[PDB]
Amino acid sequence: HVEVVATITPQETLIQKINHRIDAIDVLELRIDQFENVTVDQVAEMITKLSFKLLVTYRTKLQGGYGQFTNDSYLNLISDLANINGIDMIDIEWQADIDIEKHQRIITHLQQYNKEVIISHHNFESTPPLDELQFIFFKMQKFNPEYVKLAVMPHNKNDVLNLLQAMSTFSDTMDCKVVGISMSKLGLISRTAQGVFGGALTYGCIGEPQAPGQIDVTDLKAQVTLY
Amino acid sequence: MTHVEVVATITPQLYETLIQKINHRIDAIDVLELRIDQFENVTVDQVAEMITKLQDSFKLLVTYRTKLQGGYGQFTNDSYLNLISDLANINGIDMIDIEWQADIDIEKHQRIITHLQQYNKEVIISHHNFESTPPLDELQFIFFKMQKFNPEYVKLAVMPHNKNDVLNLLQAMSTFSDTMDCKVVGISMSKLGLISRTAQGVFGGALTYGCIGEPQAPGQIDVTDLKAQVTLY
Repeated sequence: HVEVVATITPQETLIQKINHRIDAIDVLELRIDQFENVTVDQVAEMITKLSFKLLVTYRTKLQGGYGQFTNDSYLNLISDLANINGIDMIDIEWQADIDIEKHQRIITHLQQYNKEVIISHHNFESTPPLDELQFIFFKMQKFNPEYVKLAVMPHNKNDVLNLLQAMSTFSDTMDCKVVGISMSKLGLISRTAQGVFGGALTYGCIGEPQAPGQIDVTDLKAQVTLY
Repeated sequence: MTHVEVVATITPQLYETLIQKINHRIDAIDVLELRIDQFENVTVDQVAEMITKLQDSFKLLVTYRTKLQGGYGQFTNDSYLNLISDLANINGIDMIDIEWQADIDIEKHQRIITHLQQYNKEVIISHHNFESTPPLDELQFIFFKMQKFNPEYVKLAVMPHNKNDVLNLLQAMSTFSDTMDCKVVGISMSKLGLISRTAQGVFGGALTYGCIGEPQAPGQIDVTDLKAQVTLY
């Protein structure tokens, strides 16, 4: 079934709002890229301050995030994140010009620490043709991660169906979990009916949308319950 | 977002709660669909009395669904077309539903449709397949032939067996929407196809069907919730 993720970007009242939606949350995603000079120590201090799996995500500015870290400092942060026991899922970004081996090295390491890995790719500018979508999913699942995630910006209805078709076909073949997101309200359907098409994770918000098209996890939960 | 119209399907008998249930949902109903195939020997006079018995807040759609298309209507193909054709004399009707299928007398069908339209009636040509969902190309072809009669709406309901069947139905309707100068209604039945009913407006659909009490077709939900769903997308 589809798990509902609540995306947060902290730095108490937020704990007030979380426990409020505790029944709508299967996964809490602690975005950390919004802190300057983040350390695993700081992260670990935040987590210990928090029924749902815990996902830790560092989104590079080069992918819609606010994170300003080199490929090396970023990669090492991902690897170090593995030490925190309270972390169940870690998000590592993908991009063709990536140092494959190194990535595969960092991923196997995270899994060695029993962390669920989510290889992700974002494109806030447009939605690649179906074949390219299916392809990007392919490259990302080559590192045999727990989840493959692909968020893309639609410009028309077909961009939405294409994202849906790609994820659907994928969930029908691969032994890997898939996460497809067509951003904006135009793509809201990808978020609410994610389970219908084989999707394993759907992201909502805890107040204000953390990404284009997200709705409150309380509503998102109600929706996922319908389909 | 979107401008889809929510339709409420009812299948009453010749003979109050109902009329009250309808008024309790007046803000969720853009169109009231009065099915009439559930009437043994239903007559145009009987229907007209029911229509009068029903407001000004919504359009009136009368639909005789033949058994060969998942309905209860057992009327011959001739008693059918004469019934469909005589529904034009009823002033209270805004929309009429006429069925389409491969083995149709094209000429005869066009005559009835032109007739209904000349009587100021919007026509909804529909096709139902409760068995499966033809391939994408097939779906599009079905929409292509139905719009050949130049109705106000083309409606195609199919039964999915997988995710692709749902995507094809959605694709066919969306492509029809970007090109044809005619309103389309695409429905992928059962729970598997529910997304087609709720996000109907996102992909070009003009109508989405719901119920007041129990589902009148596989996949329907209350019009109040459907209304809320259409408002969300």
